[PDB]
Amino acid sequence: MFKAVLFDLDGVITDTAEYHFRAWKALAEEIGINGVDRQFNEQLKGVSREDSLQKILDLADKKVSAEEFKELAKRKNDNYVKMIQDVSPADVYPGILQLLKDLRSNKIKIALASASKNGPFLLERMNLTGYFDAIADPAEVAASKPAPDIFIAAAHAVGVAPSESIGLEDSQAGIQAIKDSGALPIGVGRPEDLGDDIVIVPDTSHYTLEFLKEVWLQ
Ligand SMILES: O=P(O)(O)O[C@@H]1O[C@H](CO)[C@@H](O)[C@H](O)[C@H]1O
Ligand code: BEF
Ligand SMILES: [Mg+2]
Ligand code: NA
Ligand code: NA
Repeated sequence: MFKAVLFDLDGVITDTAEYHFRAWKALAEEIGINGVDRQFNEQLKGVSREDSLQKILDLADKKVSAEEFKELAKRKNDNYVKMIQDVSPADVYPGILQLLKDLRSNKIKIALASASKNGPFLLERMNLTGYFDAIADPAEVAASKPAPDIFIAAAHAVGVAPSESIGLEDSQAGIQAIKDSGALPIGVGRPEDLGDDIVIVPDTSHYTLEFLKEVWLQ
């Protein structure tokens, strides 16, 4: 049986992928880049703050100074952090709280494997911190998603091999990171976005311990 579940945060635990999208789009448009639409944003889900800004600048083949790059990333983060102040337990996605409870009852470790430096704050907003055995700090890894490092780190932090773990993700970059870690990915979203080569569920209510078992048994 699997011994850990490695949770992405944004778009898996709660709807904060939507807020990242809205904040990046606002930022892009301030600098005259209009290509950050929902389709493009699939390339930003699960990607670090700095890598995200760089992808936006590349979309338009735009160079900015190092000083401006720093200011832009800070501006978007400040906006995003204001947006999320009112996140509460009511914003936890369906099925997620009950999954955490069921995992703990079955002695399955729970680790966060988010690309976001805002992860700990969000878990606190949602009263979820006590469910997590570890949080892999995305600032500690040498390589961010789609590199597997964050998922490997999350597994190691709870004393479990990646190959005995399930990873839950909503993003192209994160699915690739899970694959390359050795963990088993179960995506949430559209196969049109995430691929037809892993198990994908349409919404998080499908993330039950019963289903994770159904999938692991195969
Ligand atoms: O700015 P943060 O909260 O540190 O982090 C990151 O930026 C990306 C922007 O695309 C999001 O998609 C990530 O999921 C979120 O971790
Ligand atoms: F979207 Be995850 F929190 F990197
Ligand atoms: Mg995500
Ligand atoms: Na449930
Ligand atoms: Na139950």
